Formats: sequence, structure tokens, C-alpha cells
Amino acid sequence: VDTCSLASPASVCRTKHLHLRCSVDFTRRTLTGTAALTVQSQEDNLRSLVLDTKDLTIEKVVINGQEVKYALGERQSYKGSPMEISLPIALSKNQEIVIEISFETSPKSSALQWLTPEQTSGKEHPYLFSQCQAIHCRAILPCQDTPSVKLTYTAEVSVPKELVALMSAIRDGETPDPEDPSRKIYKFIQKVPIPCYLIALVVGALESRQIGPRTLVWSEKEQVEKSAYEFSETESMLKIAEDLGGPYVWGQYDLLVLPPSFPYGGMENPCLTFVTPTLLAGDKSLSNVIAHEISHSWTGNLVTNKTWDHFWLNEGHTVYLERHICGRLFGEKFRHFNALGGWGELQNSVKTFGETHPFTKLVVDLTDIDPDVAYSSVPYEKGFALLFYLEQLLGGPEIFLGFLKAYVEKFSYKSITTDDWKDFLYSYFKDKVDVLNQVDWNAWLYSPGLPPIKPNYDMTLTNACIALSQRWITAKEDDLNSFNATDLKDLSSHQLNEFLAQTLQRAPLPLGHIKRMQEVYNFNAINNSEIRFRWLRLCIQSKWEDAIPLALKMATEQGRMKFTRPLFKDLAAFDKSHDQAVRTYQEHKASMHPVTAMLVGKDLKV
Ligand SMILES: Oc1ccc(CCc2cc(O)cc(O)c2)cc1
Ligand SMILES: [Yb+3]
Ligand SMILES: [Zn+2]
Repeated sequence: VDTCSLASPASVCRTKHLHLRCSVDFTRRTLTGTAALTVQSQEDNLRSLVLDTKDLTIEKVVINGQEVKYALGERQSYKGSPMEISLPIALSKNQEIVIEISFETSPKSSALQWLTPEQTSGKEHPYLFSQCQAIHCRAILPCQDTPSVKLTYTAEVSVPKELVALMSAIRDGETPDPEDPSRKIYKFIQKVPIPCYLIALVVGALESRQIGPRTLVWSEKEQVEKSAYEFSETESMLKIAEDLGGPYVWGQYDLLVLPPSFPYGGMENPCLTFVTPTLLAGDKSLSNVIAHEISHSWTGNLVTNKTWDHFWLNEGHTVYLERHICGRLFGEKFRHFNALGGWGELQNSVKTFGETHPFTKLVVDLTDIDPDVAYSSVPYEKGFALLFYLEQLLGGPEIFLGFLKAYVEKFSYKSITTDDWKDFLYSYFKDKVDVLNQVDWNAWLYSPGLPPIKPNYDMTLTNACIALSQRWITAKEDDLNSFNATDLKDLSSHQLNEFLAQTLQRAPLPLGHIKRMQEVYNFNAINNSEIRFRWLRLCIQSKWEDAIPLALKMATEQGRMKFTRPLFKDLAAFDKSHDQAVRTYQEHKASMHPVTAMLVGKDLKV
């Protein structure tokens, strides 16, 4: 059972296909149209079924050409309202019907952000994007809003003719709208069955440039050139991923670079990954996010978590593949550097949440918990740490990647739980079950806090970062003159980042040390978003008033939650910036992404 969904479960009926016909009304901030669901009964004598909805207006529900009865239940908070449809004829097992629902979204759909022309790059046209994961697809269309059900889809989307629509699907043509010549209809086909959280739409003034044999980058005209360069490693990463995971089955791998309020680093929408413009460092140094989204084309999109309790299956295996792609590209010592940095992020989250916090468990029971509130690094890094531990336990990366390939093969086009994964792990490693029974499964999967065993990490690339951090932490005032720009000479952008991560773990430092660091290193000049983030956090936690406007500027000029949330939190904790932080949120909140708005409000207690 999926406790985040109000709809009939997969054991009762299963959506096979969605045909979406809709129109994007920028004037009203609504999507309007029909969702035609092809539904297969899994039961004898099926006479009704229930769908997920959230802030939808239902006009009518048509089956076999006639309107039928339906009822909306009472809102159940972040789950929305259940929609019961009365079937006109009882269905036998495996019988299929088509239910055509006429609906309209609310301007406040938590799935959607509607941007004014002023919030875009070109300043002449508005822009819309969706973010359905985890349980926001129900806020666009009525559906069984659970990743335990996979469907194919087709769509026809009418938008102002000067704008472009794209979806998580193969582009299937465009024509004028016959109902309104000021409009264009874009068509789409997704032939591969997908969980509904992978349904995605963008409408905006979009241009494209080809960057590989199966990849266009899409953005507003002013970002295209920069994006083409930033993401030029994409085809080489796809090739490596195919080697590790098996055939890429989705046809195209395009990239869409969103406006700066996009709430995450990436979203693995099939055929069209969405990314944050904060990846545009100018030097490709944040391309691990592309490797991560590419990896989801196997782990997440082919093998999918059956409910959001097992989200770690999606993320852990993805981070595991991600770090492999980057290890292939840049060396095994780099894979270990990233893995070790990941362990540090995990310490930070466990430290932040508390070592007994429920959200520090690998598997989390999400009944009554809004998944957006639970979301953190834990599933990523505690999941990664388990697989890395297991890799070492069972014989190394070549051996463990054999298992990853077999696991993707085995569960392609299915939705699985943690027990399903573990079962296959024991089946694949039947000759090593003595070694598998050494792992403390209950601790790793179900206990809060740091994992019971820390893997082994090569420290080669890390040592210089630790060394410099320690010099600063142990320095007294009479040592500050010894620091010099030449300190950073042999450090990559990745190492400069890790240096700051290490130092930030011991924050606050004395204000004079921070002032000296800006004097000698000019971190204020760095536009790499990861580096700038940690630097400004270090400044604010170390009580440097000068950094206040910089931190406020970063927190609001982009909306990647990774950055925006902890910046606002830090600025709220610093008495000098507290009032401004709260006032700034209040002023920007209406024009924020709905989920980000909600979470920053909670963080600030406003
Ligand atoms: O956009 C998204 C995507 C996934 C989630 C699910 C978040 C989550 C966190 C966690 O610590 C354990 C889980 O089992 C699930 C929430 C929001
Ligand atoms: Yb001294
Ligand atoms: Zn992911």
C-alpha cells in the first residue's frame, strides 16, 4: 500500500496510459483540458475507483460517451482530495476502459511555478514549469499518484504561438491550434511506461542547440551558449552510463536549463532532464549533477521505488552510478574523494537532524509525513554509503557493478521495495551469503544516525583540503600573515570546495580569520555556486556583517533549495540579519516556487 496516495491501489486497478489534451492559460495561470486514463481492472466486479487530486476543478467525467457520477472527498492536507468515480458497468479482471476527465488546475498548484516576463531572462514572455516529484502530479491532473503504477502517455498542449512546449517524452509534431490561431499545439509521446511523477511540462520562450548525437540543450536564448559548453561532457557520460547500466532505452537525452527558481539541482524527467542554472560555473566543474541525472535513466526511471518510503533505492543507486561515471572520467582517486565528501554531508545531516531523528533512517515511514518535509541528503548519502560498504565487502567495484547491471535488468519497468532489492542482492551473491550476513541490516536500513560501519576511503585528494582547513582552524592572529594566495595554487575547484566544507564543519571561526581569508583568497570573486554557498555560510555563521547582503542576494536571486534554505536559516540565526531575512522572505514569498516558499516559511518559523 502507498500511504502517500488516496487513490485505488495497483491491486485494484492500474492505469496503463494517459492521453492528455490541455491548454496553458497564462492569463489565468491555469491548465485546462482532458485527462483520458486507460485503466485496467485487477479485480472482479469492479464498480468504482478512486483517484488522487489536489486543488483541481473537475467539470465532468465521461465514459463510453456518457457523463458518470463522481465525488470529491474532504481535503486531507498535502495529500489533496480523493476522487471517487462510479463506473457505468462493472468490470471483470483485466478489462480495460477509458475515463475522460475534464479538469482545470488552480493558479496555486504545488506542481507548478508560473513566472511573469520580469522573472525570466528575455523579459518579454512568461514561463511555466512543473515539478511533480514526489506527489504533485495530482496537482496537475487526476491520477493514481503513486510510483507503484507505470503508464505510457501521449499529450497535445496548446500554448501561445510565440512560446514553446516541451515534456518528458519524444517530440511528436507541432501545428496551429484550430480552435485559436493565436496558439500552437505541441504533441508528445512517451512509449516507455513511467511512474506519474516523471510527467513534466515546460512552456516558455525556448531555443535549442545540439551538443551530442542524441542531445539538445534547451533554455532561454541568453543561456544557450553558456549551457552548451557547460554540459558538453553529456554524450561521453551517456556512453559510460550505458556501459554500466545497459542500453539507454529512452531515445533522446535532452537537457533543459530552467530559470533560477528551479527548486532542485536536477530532475530526471525522461527524454528531457531539468537542471538548475546554478550549474553554469563556466568550467564544467558541477557536471556530476549531469551524471546523476543521466544515471536515473536506469536507477529511478527503469527500476523505480514502489513507494516513497523506499526513495533511497532511487537515490542511493543513482549516486553510486554517478560517482562511477565521474571516476571513469577523472580517476578512481576522484571517485573516492567524492564518496568521502558524501560521507561528510551525511555527518552534517545527522548532526543537523539529531542522531535519533526518524528522518535519519534509510527507510522512512511516510504515512502522515509530507515527503517534501522529509526530503534531505540522507537517502542519497546513507544509501550511497551502504552500496559503497557492500562494494568493498563483496569484492570491489567491478564485481559490484556486475550486480548493478543485473539488478537494472531484473527490475526494468517495475516498482520495487527495499525487500525486493535485498532479495535480489542475496540471489546474485548466492555464493557470498556468509559475507552478506555480516552486514547489520537492521541498523543500515531501519536505524537513525550515522551508519554502523564507515567504508574505506582513499584520502589522496582530500589530504590537502584537510591540511589547509586545519592551518586556518588552529591559526592565531600572529599566524594570519602567513596565509597567501599561493595556498590555493595546487587545489582544483573541487578541492577548494572541500576545503570550505571542512572549515564550515568547525564554524564559527574568529571574524579576523574570515576577513583575512577574503583578503588573501578573494572568495567573494568566485561565482561557482557550490563554493560561493559554503563561503557565504562560513561568513554568516562567523558573524561577518559585510557578507549579509551577499548571502541575501544569493538566497533570493536563485531558488535551488540546497542553497536557498540553509542561507535563509543562517541569516535568521545571525541576530544582525534576522529581521532582514524574515522581511526578505515575506516580500519574495508570493513570487517563490510554491514548495520552496512553504519550506523556507517553516525553516524561519514564519
Ligand atoms: O521531490 C521529492 C522527491 C522525493 C521525496 C521523498 C523524500 C524522502 C526522504 C527520506 O529521508 C526518506 C524517504 O523514504 C523519502 C520527497 C520530495
Ligand atoms: Yb603564535
Ligand atoms: Zn536523484
